[PDB]
Amino acid sequence: RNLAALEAKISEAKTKKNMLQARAKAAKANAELQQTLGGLGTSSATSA
Amino acid sequence: DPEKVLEQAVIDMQEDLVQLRQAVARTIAEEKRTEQRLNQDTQEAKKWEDRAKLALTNGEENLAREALARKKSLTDTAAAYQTQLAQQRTMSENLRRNLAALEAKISEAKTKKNMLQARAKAAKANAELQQTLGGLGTSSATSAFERMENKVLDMEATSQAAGELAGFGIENQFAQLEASSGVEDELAALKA
Repeated sequence: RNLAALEAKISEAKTKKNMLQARAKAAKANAELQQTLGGLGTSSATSA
Repeated sequence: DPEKVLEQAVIDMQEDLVQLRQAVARTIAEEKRTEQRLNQDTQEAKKWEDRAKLALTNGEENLAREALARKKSLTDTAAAYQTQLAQQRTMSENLRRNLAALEAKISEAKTKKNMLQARAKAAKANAELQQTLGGLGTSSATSAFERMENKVLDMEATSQAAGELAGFGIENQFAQLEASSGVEDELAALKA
């Protein structure tokens, strides 16, 4: 019974962390795309 | 270690049961030898009685009484060896009963300790399995999740910093884009 509970805890913890890491990486990638789409070189164009 | 001490006690008991086997075997030989002595003394007592019968047949009562005095000495010596033998018989049975009790005590003590050691080892093995099934790495997993949560809070703080900064003209440009989309819908209605 301890082994069955241990395997369940390991499996759930591993898969939950893996999908959380994947979604966190996707979320920060989208945030950097929106930030870089905002942060255009408008001051350099204005200086020209 | 108590397991090494009780194993040494069982080894010492193997030496003791060999010493008691020797003491029994010696006592068995002493009873058999004193039986042999009294048996041959009583056969010599018969020879001296027959020597007396020969003397009486010849009329020599002097030699007959002398031969009967050898008979008396031999039968009294055989009675002394029977008395000595009675002490050997009781000692032989005492050592026999002590050996039977000793072997029973050794056998029971050895097997009871062996099964107690086996059950104690199985019990502590199960206790360590239940302890290790409880004692999982949950603090290390939580520390990894806390590092990811700190990076999520950095993205929330970055989103708050962008949200306070990003007040721009572009919202009025989106109202002009929606007006231009309305002109394309009016051109579509004209085409229809």
